[PDB]
Amino acid sequence: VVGGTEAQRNSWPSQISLQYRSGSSWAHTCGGTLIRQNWVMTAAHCVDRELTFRVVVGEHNLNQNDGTEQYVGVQKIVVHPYWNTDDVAAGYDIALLRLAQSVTLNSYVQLGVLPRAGTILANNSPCYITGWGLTRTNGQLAQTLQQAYLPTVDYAICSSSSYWGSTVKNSMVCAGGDGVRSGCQGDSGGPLHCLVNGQYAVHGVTSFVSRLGCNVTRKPTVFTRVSAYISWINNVIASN
Ligand code: NA
Repeated sequence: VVGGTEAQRNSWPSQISLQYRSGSSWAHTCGGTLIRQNWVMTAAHCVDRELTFRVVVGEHNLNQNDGTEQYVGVQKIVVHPYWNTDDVAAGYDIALLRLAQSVTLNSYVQLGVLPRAGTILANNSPCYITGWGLTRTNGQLAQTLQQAYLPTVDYAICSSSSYWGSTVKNSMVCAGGDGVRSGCQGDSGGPLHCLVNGQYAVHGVTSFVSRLGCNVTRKPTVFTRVSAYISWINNVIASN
């Protein structure tokens, strides 16, 4: 997250860190949202590589013991069957991860609330992106979980020629684009939390930023629209 602030430890208890095994270590690669005690929602592109993945729930500082983490292996990966890694602009950038164990819920570990199917936010709706991604274009991962205020940019604006044009689809949510605050590499797969009738819900799964940079004016961060995928999500969990 570029232009973020450090999240309070218990603000976003559904955020997870998706990590891969790297030598004798683990490396953060993406975010995710805990949606059942044994299921995480992330971006399909995050699991393109044939790596050993683990999820960390209750994570705050990637580099320090928080005293709240639970570490769990990924047992099964179900990518949207329409995802094409050579075509992120087509959409379908969503995957579900079945965890090897069910995690224990507490003020640091909670299920993310998903929107009702078909919900579309009004332009300029209040949302926060969260994650440990780069804090500058071509920078480094954050140590502590970051949040940035990124209001939505509706489809009609976001798909206009000076924004993303044809690249954005109605199956996506755009947010931000102010040239200061944005998602960045390593935030992919995590949540966009939007405040609706008093409750935050996870409306987005972070998908992409511009090839030119993370915080680029009129290139808002682009997210998979969760409310387009409720039936898919429910079908995968029920059949797995
Ligand atoms: Na930690």
